Amino acid sequence: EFVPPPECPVFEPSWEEFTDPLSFIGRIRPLAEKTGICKIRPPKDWQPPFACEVKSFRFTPRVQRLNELEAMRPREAFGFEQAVREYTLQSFGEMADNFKSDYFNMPVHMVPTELVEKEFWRLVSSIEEDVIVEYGADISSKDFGSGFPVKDGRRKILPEEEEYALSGWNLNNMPVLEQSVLAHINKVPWLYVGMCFSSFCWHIEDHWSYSINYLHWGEPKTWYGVPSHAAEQLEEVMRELAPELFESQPDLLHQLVTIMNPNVLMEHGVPVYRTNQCAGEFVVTFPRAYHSGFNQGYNFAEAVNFCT
Ligand SMILES: Cn1cnc(-c2nccc3c(O)nc(OCCCC(F)(F)F)nc23)c1
Ligand SMILES: [Mn+2]
Repeated sequence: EFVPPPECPVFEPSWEEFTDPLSFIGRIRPLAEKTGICKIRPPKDWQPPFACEVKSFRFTPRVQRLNELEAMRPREAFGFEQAVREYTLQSFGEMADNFKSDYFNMPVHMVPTELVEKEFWRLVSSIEEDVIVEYGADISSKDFGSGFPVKDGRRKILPEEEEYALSGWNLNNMPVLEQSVLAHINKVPWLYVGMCFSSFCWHIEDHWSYSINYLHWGEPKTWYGVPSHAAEQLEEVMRELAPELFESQPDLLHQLVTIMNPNVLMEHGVPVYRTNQCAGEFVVTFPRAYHSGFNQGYNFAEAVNFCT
């Protein structure tokens, strides 16, 4: 059965260290760049309100077949495996909790994170059991607003929430403009509504950017990270073991299907670290740090690429 990778670093900044995100990330860099990902727990009294327009939040999540890659005599009428469904935040959550409690035969919060992790990787490699989930992924914060309060006049901000609209840890206030000569000659956060087993495969960011992720609420998001010094090692293991039909694809396309059990990387000498990102916690990914993960249950995350 699956062997959990070692835990990535977790930082608990004091109020003083919490003042400036770029300064803090710069200070922790000597350790965190050696693990690829790290977790940051804000001070206990730092609790931004959830600011999305919830009544109008409607979306059609994408369908994910956990074993699609291992499952490569074509099946009868392939391409029509699942019906299309639109949800609200509420109806997706009801669907998500029902799925998970039915799958594990227990209340959703009683399922151990280690068990969901073990079962996720078993299902990904299983050809006898076909599990299909849904992921509200890559929803633009322009659509229904950010999960953070924003002083753009589209939604009311209470006085005690203004500090969150102005916080440097509000993902809308991260620097996103890369320096270039072209910038003189001449992005917003994305939202992720997860359910149990919904997942993202191994990838790095465009321009090898940093990224930061905040889990607004819900069950944890489980991460795996590889430090940038092992990027070529991971890419070589992928080339050796990925399906030949996809081996020659450019990286931007190959990264759509680069699912790989962390133990396979670890067996080939790739350092891998893990974490469970819980509600109210940040995950930072460092430049060219490969990362992948899956959701433990119904949750809501916001992410953006930033530059230093
Ligand atoms: C484009 N992109 C760049 N980085 C990511 C990413 N970075 C950190 C965390 C992520 C998380 O939690 N979820 C997803 O969901 C993406 C959907 C994937 C599917 F459905 F196609 F398989 N992406 C995350 C996405
Ligand atoms: Mn990413």
